[PDB]
Amino acid sequence: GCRHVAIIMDGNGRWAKKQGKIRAFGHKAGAKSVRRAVSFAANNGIEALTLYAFELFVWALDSEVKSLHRHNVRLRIIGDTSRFNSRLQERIRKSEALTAGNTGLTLNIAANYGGRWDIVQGVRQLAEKVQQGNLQPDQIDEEMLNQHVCMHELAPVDLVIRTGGEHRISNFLLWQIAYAELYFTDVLWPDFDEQDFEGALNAFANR
Amino acid sequence: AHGCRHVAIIMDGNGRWAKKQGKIRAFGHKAGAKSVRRAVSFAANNGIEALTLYAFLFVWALDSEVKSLHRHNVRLRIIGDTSRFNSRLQERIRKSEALTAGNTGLTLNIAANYGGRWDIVQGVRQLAEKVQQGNLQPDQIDEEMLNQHVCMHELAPVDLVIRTGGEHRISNFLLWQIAYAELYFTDVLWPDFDEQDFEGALNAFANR
Ligand SMILES: CCCCCCCCOc1ccc(C(=O)/C=C(\O)C(=O)O)cc1
Ligand SMILES: CCCCCCCCOc1ccc(C(=O)/C=C(\O)C(=O)O)cc1
Repeated sequence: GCRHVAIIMDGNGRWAKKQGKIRAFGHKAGAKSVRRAVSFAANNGIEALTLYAFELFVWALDSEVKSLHRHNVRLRIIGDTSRFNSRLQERIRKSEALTAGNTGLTLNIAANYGGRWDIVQGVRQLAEKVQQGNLQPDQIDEEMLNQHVCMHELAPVDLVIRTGGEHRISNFLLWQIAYAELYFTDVLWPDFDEQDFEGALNAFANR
Repeated sequence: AHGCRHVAIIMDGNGRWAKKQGKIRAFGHKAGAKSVRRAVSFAANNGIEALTLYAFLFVWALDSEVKSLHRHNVRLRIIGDTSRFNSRLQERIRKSEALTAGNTGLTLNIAANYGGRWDIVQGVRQLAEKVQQGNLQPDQIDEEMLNQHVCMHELAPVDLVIRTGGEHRISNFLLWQIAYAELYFTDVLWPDFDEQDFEGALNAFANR
């Protein structure tokens, strides 16, 4: 019954250091874990999967987009990409446009995202409307702010997973997690595998 | 030493506690009120600056505790949407706030008809009002600004959120305010949650 899973993918640095290796090695094992979690969600009928890594990261996704598209995956980047270079912004817009019509798993990749930023960008929009005389203070309600925060078109976030041992949201989704199950595991992101993902889905199923 | 200035607690488990012992709901609420007094005293004696309680006619007959709070030098505040509350419910709240506002010990915030989303929304409305008066430009609105308009912005940031009763969600409780907070869930039911359980959450925040 779990429709939308968000993951705070923490522990790449600590994993690398445990393996006696440099940071980049953790990243490469992190990316393999990303692919495994994406495959697992698409195989198990999850509607939306939202991943928060806790420009270089987005660039690496770029070469995977053709393969996501074949898999009927809809890709979106959420977060403030407005100071990214224009070449990268255009590559992001093209990948989103390429997959926007896909009807399988929606994969949201947070890039320079903050939950408070997300709320503020939606408040800014309402503020522009009030100034234009197009809305009244008294008309702003939860429903309306909801319509201006990221992911408002998707199933509500049902489950948030944080790997890596910390017990904090760290300014990932805030508005969107009002009623979500929160599942924290000490497993580090590169080790987080199908069995760990299923274990989290069980916690939800028990709720 | 523990390092929390501000602890918030989702106090769940009262109903389950009373059921476990074949008692009706009201006996749980009552054990739960005893557990509130205990948590309040414990916070006041362990140098916490602020304790924010979300209970998950509660507020009413609770007037009857305001004199006792005042005698413990606790500053009382109600957060939440009380604007559609009964005549004078609103007045007795205001006088309770006024009476204790000079207190210098623990600040105790009691959520009454509170939701985290509503909290953000009221702050957004204060901001929209100022835009409409021509006082505020949309592009001056940043996080620091909205932060100044949500409940409790003048108190230390929330360091730690405790939720008793075994569920692992926020259930709409502080959403903006808990962006950086430690989250601590215990299966202990609210009426059983005692000083050593509170110590255990604080020491967990200190170690983590
Ligand atoms: C740190 C960057 C991580 C980038 C990983 C992006 C997620 C890609 O996940 C995938 C998941 C599945 C597949 C996959 O199924 C590809 C195919 O089925 C195919 O090419 O025919 C390919 C990629
Ligand atoms: C009805 C909802 C919960 C009721 C408690 C509201 C807050 C009261 O906090 C208190 C904290 C400490 C004390 C206190 O010292 C009480 C006593 O010595 C006593 O009741 O005999 C009393 C109240």
